Amino acid sequence: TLNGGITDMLTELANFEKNVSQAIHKYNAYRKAASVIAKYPHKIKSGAEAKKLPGVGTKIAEKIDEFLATGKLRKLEKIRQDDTSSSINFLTRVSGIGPSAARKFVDEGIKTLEDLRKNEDKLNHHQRIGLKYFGDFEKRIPREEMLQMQDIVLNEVKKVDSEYIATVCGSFRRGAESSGDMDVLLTHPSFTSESTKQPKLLHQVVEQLQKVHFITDTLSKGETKFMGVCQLPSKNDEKEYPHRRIDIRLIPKDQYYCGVLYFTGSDIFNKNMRAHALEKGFTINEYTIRPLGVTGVAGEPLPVDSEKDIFDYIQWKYREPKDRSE
DNA sequence: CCGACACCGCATCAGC
DNA sequence: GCTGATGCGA
DNA sequence: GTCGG
Ligand SMILES: O=c1ccn([C@H]2C[C@H](O)[C@@H](COP(=O)(O)NP(=O)(O)OP(=O)(O)O)O2)c(=O)[nH]1
Ligand SMILES: [Cl-]
Ligand SMILES: [Cl-]
Ligand SMILES: [Cl-]
Ligand SMILES: [Cl-]
Ligand SMILES: [Mg+2]
Ligand SMILES: [Mg+2]
Ligand code: NA
Ligand code: NA
Repeated sequence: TLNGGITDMLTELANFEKNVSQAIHKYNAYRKAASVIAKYPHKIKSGAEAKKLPGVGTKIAEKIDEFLATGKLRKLEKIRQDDTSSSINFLTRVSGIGPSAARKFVDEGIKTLEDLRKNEDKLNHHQRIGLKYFGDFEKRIPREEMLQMQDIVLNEVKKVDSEYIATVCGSFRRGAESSGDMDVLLTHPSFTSESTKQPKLLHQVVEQLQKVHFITDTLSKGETKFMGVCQLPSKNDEKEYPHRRIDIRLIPKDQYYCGVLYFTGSDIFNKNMRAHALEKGFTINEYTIRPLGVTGVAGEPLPVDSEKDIFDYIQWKYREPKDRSE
């Protein structure tokens, strides 16, 4: 973090545009800049120097000069002191409360953790659980704990059906020393792009994980995506571990590589790679990579037998997971 | 200039 | 009930 | 907010 000060500033700006301005493109613009700057191997000495990087334009360049000179940004100095913006940014930290619900609550006089707690009847299910674990979800997960969680999930999944294959993706697969949550990609031979010869595939696993008291709550649950909460079991007299967010995605067995590519991320890396694909005339999603006919319509799925294959199509040299943390 | 900006699952809603 | 639009995941 | 054509 040679340019931590600058990347943080950009991220704060990004969050403001997203949560308060509800301006998604400005949000992604700031995030892109923060990203490219974060991997820049030098201690930025000026905005001009930064403007050389792709994604950093005139505005961010001037902002970087202000920052380098004063150590702060007036624009943010202001935003920080605006109560409505401050309340809004805060409420969006609760899982399930977005920019819209956040602004709505602020309109109704609900702007503090305290307020949220005394108005649970005004929250939907997800938001209710997000509030419950507000503190816990703010904590990072040491890789060591991810390893223990991985063991349980794979072993429990195995027990349900030896034919299940559970892979931990997200930041964990990228080699991070800490993770915001645990993301699990799941496959089973009975569920392919061709057919679903067995129902309740995801349910059965969620079921088992709940039985062994690993999954404590559910934020949302469908046929192929589970979003919930889990906790590692603690020892006698040992204090309890924090509750953790867990995402489970059931993907067609024959679309594993596109699935693992997607779920490994990062989200910004996928955004960059998917944009490059488009420039190259392809479209990539968690299921497949399809060509783009002049008419704009996507074509039939191209054959894929490795993450690398996807990279080859868009003429990108393969990049290891550990190098996709953009 | 100015249009494009990655992609999609599940919860919840309004209109029918 | 359905379907389409929106919010949120993120 | 930034970019390519
Ligand atoms: O906007 C998104 C969000 C997620 N994803 C993919 C990539 C990401 O790495 C993966 C898992 O989502 P998380 O939100 O769990 N992020 P990640 O695991 O990378 O980091 P963290 O440690 O915060 O969980 O899903 C996208 O493609 N787009
Ligand atoms: Cl925008
Ligand atoms: Cl600042
Ligand atoms: Cl695939
Ligand atoms: Cl597809
Ligand atoms: Mg994650
Ligand atoms: Mg996740
Ligand atoms: Na630039
Ligand atoms: Na939130």
